[PDB]
Amino acid sequence: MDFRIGQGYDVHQLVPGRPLIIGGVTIPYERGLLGHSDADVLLHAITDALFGAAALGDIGRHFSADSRALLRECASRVAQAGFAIRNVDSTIIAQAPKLAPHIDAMRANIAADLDLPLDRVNVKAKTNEKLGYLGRGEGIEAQAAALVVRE
Amino acid sequence: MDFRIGQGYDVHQLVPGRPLIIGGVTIPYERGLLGHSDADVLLHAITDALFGAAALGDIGRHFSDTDPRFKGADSRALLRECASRVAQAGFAIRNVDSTIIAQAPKLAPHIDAMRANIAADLDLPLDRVNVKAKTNEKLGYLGRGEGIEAQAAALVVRE
Amino acid sequence: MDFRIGQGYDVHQLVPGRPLIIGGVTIPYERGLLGHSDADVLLHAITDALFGAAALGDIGRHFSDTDPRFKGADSRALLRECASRVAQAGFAIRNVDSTIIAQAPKLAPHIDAMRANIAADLDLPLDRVNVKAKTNEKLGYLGRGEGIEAQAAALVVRE
Ligand SMILES: Nc1ccn([C@@H]2O[C@H](CO)[C@@H](O)[C@H]2O)c(=O)n1
Ligand SMILES: Nc1ccn([C@@H]2O[C@H](CO)[C@@H](O)[C@H]2O)c(=O)n1
Ligand SMILES: Nc1ccn([C@@H]2O[C@H](CO)[C@@H](O)[C@H]2O)c(=O)n1
Ligand SMILES: O=Cc1csc(-c2cccnc2)n1
Ligand SMILES: Oc1ccc(-n2ccnc2)cc1
Ligand SMILES: [Cl-]
Ligand SMILES: [K+]
Ligand SMILES: [Zn+2]
Ligand SMILES: [Zn+2]
Ligand SMILES: [Zn+2]
Repeated sequence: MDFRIGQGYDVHQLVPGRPLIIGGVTIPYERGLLGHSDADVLLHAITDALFGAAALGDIGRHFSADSRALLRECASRVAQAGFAIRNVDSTIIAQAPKLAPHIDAMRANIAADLDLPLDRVNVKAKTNEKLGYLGRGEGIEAQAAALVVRE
Repeated sequence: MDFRIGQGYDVHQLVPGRPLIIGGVTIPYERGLLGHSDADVLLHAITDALFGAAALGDIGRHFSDTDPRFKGADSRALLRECASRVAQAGFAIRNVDSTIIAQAPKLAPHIDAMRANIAADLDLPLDRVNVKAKTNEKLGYLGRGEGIEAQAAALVVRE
Repeated sequence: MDFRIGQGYDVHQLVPGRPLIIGGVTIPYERGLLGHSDADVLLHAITDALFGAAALGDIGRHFSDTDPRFKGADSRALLRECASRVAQAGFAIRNVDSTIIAQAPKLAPHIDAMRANIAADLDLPLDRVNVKAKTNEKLGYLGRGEGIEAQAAALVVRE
C-alpha cells in the first residue's frame, strides 16, 4: 500500500556542565549536550525522520517540554495526517562514553513514546574512529530512518 | 509490491561570486555553492537517492561535464532526467524526504518553494515531497559556514 | 506487507601499511583502512543497516572484537553471517543502497565488483544492490584524505 520513508539528522556540542541525555536516558559522563532543553540528539533525529515520512516539514516548524513529549506530539500529528509507524532505526555517533549498556532503555523509551512493539525500534552506536569534532569528543551526532504507511 | 529504498548525500563549498541555489530556489546570500553547474546540493542528493533506489548507479555516472546534452544544464534539468531514467527502468516514485544542513542563511522562508519545485520536476503531489533544514551547531566546516550538506531518502516501487 | 527500513554509518582512518579493502575489493593503493578486522567501511555500514532493519541491534553486538576470529576478519564473512541471522529472524532482504565518500583513490573502476560481492553475500540479484561514490568536495577530514566514510540503507520484509 501507501508506504513512505523519512530520514533524520541531529548534532549537539559536548561540553562540561550539562547532563548527558540520549534517547531519554541519563548517562554518566563528565560532559553533556548543549541545546534548548534536554538536547536529546537521538530523539530529535527520530522526530525529524517521522515528520519527514509524513511530509509535514520539520521539528522546528512544529516546535518553535522535553524531547519525549515532543516525540509523542510528533507521533500524534503523524497519526492525524493518516499515517501508521512501521519501524524506526537509528545510529548514535559518540567517541565516548560506552552506549551499549543503555541501548535497551533507549529502545524502551522510544517504543513507549511511539506506541510501537519493541521489535520495530532499533538504536545502534558508533565511534568516529577519532576523526573530526565527533572523534575528538566535541559533539555527538544522531541519524534516524523511519518507515510509515498511510492507513 | 516491489518497493526499493535509496539514500543520497552531497556537499559543496560556499564561495564568493556565485548565486546560492538550493532546491531550485535562488536565496539572497553573499556566497554560493561551488560546482560544475549551479551546484544545487539538495537536488543532487535527491538525484543520488533516486538513482540508488532504482539501482542505476550514481549521479556522476549519468551526467558528465563532457556530454553535450548536459553541459549547460541546471540541476533541475538533471533531476528531471534522473526521473526519466528511473521511469525507464520500470520504477515509480513514491516519496522523497531530505535535510539541508546549513549554518546560514535562514532557509525556512524558502522551503515550501523548494518542495513545489521538486514536486513539479518529479511529477509528484506536494504531499509526497519533504524538505527539512538544520544548522550544524557551529561544529566543523558546516558550522563554520564553509559548505552546505544535503541528505535525501527516496522510496520507489517497480510496477 | 511487513516492510522495514534500516540505515548504517561507518568511518575508518586511512593509514600506510594496510590493504585498502572496500566492498570486499582489494584496491591498489599506498594506504589502507585501519581497524581490528579488515576494516571494510562499506560492508560494515551495510551490515549495520541490515541489523537495524531487523531490529537486531548493531554489528558490535553480533561480532565481538573479543572473538579471536575478529582480528583481520573478512568483512564479507561477517556480512554473510549478518544476512543469515536476518533470515533466521524471519526477514527477506529487498534492496541495498550505499555511498562511499573518499577523496582518493578513484573508486569508479571498482564499484561494479563491490556491487557483485554484496549481491553474492546477500543472495540478491545485481539489480537490487547499489553502490555510489562521492568525494567530499575537499571539505573536512574526508577532504584531507584522513579517512573514508560509508553510508547504507536497506529494505527488508518480514515473511
Ligand atoms: N539554515 C537553517 C537551518 C535551520 N532552519 C530552520 O530552523 C529550525 C530549527 O532547526 C527548523 O525549522 C529549520 O527548518 C533554517 O531556517 N535555516
Ligand atoms: N573517490 C571517488 C569519488 C567519486 N568517484 C566518482 O566520481 C563521480 C563524482 O562523484 C561519481 O560517479 C563517483 O562514483 C570516484 O570514482 N572515486
Ligand atoms: N559510544 C559507543 C560507540 C560504540 N559502541 C559499541 O561498540 C561497537 C564498536 O564500535 C559498536 O558496534 C557498538 O556496538 C558503544 O557501545 N558506544
Ligand atoms: O558472532 C561471532 C563472531 C565474531 S567474529 C566472527 C567471524 C569472523 C570471521 C569469520 N566468520 C566469523 N564471528
Ligand atoms: O566488535 C566490533 C568492534 C568494532 C567494530 N567496528 C568498528 C568500526 N567498524 C567496525 C565492529 C564490531
Ligand atoms: Cl574494524
Ligand atoms: K556526517
Ligand atoms: Zn537536537
Ligand atoms: Zn553536488
Ligand atoms: Zn568499520
